[PDB]
Amino acid sequence: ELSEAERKAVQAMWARLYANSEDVGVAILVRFFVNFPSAKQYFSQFKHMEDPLEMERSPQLRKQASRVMGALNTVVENLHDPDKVSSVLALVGKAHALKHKVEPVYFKILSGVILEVVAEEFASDFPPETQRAWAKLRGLIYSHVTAAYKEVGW
Amino acid sequence: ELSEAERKAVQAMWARLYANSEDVGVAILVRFFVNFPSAKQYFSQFKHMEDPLEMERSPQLRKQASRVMGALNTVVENLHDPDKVSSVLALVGKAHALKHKVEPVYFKILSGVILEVVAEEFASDFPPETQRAWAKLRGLIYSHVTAAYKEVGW
Ligand code: HEM
Ligand code: HEM
Ligand SMILES: [C-]#N
Ligand SMILES: [C-]#N
Repeated sequence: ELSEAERKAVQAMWARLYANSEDVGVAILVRFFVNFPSAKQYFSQFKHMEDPLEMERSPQLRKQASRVMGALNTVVENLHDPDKVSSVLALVGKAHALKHKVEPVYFKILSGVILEVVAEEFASDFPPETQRAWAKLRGLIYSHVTAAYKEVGW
Repeated sequence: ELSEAERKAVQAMWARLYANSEDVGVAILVRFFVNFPSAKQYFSQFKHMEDPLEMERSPQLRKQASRVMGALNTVVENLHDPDKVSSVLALVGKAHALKHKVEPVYFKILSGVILEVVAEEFASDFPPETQRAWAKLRGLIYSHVTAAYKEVGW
């Protein structure tokens, strides 16, 4: 869990990010699929795409970006309610294990990608205090998602 | 395995990286450790470094960077001799499996990082025919390292 200052520093960041949630989610997923093509495999929509400029344009990927961003949104907006953050990531985890059958490690890879993009987008307003704050939310998603994978028996 | 055209493409690309192997290896390791803090954990000598400027400047992180580029150069310089590269990568696999006790997925994460660092530094000499070529070398490396981990029973 986080403080009130770390929570506020993360939400202020996410405030800007989510202003153009579509164009940010897309930069994230395109980099995820370019730098880790093994991640595409899980996606019947994208598994046959190699051109990154083709991914930027594709409507289904934009539909997928929104979907991730929006779920992340519910987490960031509820960091004050640890019963809410728990319950949301429980659901994301379980569904990714049971329906999507995704190897839990990719959540770690995706996280790092989210850091790289955020670090480029917001270089001039990403001080040490905010980096650590963001590292704390990363660890939070990861250990809640992995407990769901454990709970379901992976 | 790569064709004669794909081999030369990788080599012409690698000749540019390796012209300043220290600087490039350092750039790679630093991003690796920042976006994947859990990779740091493995290194007794770096697990407590947090400031990226502090890393660039440390002689020991420089030395480790020259060790990676050093080994990679031997793979790349020998891409005509597949028994040769098969041997080097298996040696690298078994060492990291048995002596360093590094989990094998970290090799995929590092390559991903190598691709993003190369894209940033050498955009001008990284056209789609080379992107495509480099991606095959990556798949070679990984499956020869996966095989090394399996041969040893991980
Ligand atoms: C921050 C972490 C993540 C969040 C919040 C997230 C969110 C979502 C949401 C909300 C959906 C749609 C609802 C559903 O069917 O479950 C979805 C679908 C999906 N997710 Fe994720 N996701 C995350 C990470 C990942 C990762 C790392 C992968 C593996 C590459 C992945 C693979 C998939 C797949 C294959 C689908 C189905 C897409 C389809 O309908 O074809 N997710 N995700
Ligand atoms: C194919 C890419 C890689 C190459 C060419 C490479 C090369 C090397 C070399 C030459 C050494 C020193 C000699 C030795 O003991 O083998 C070394 C040490 C080491 N490597 Fe790697 N490595 C690679 C990937 C990785 C990855 C992905 C990790 C994950 C964290 C890793 C972790 C380590 C550790 C913990 C050591 C020992 C550190 C020490 O000297 O105290 N390596 N590597
Ligand atoms: C991922 N969606
Ligand atoms: C790895 N050094």
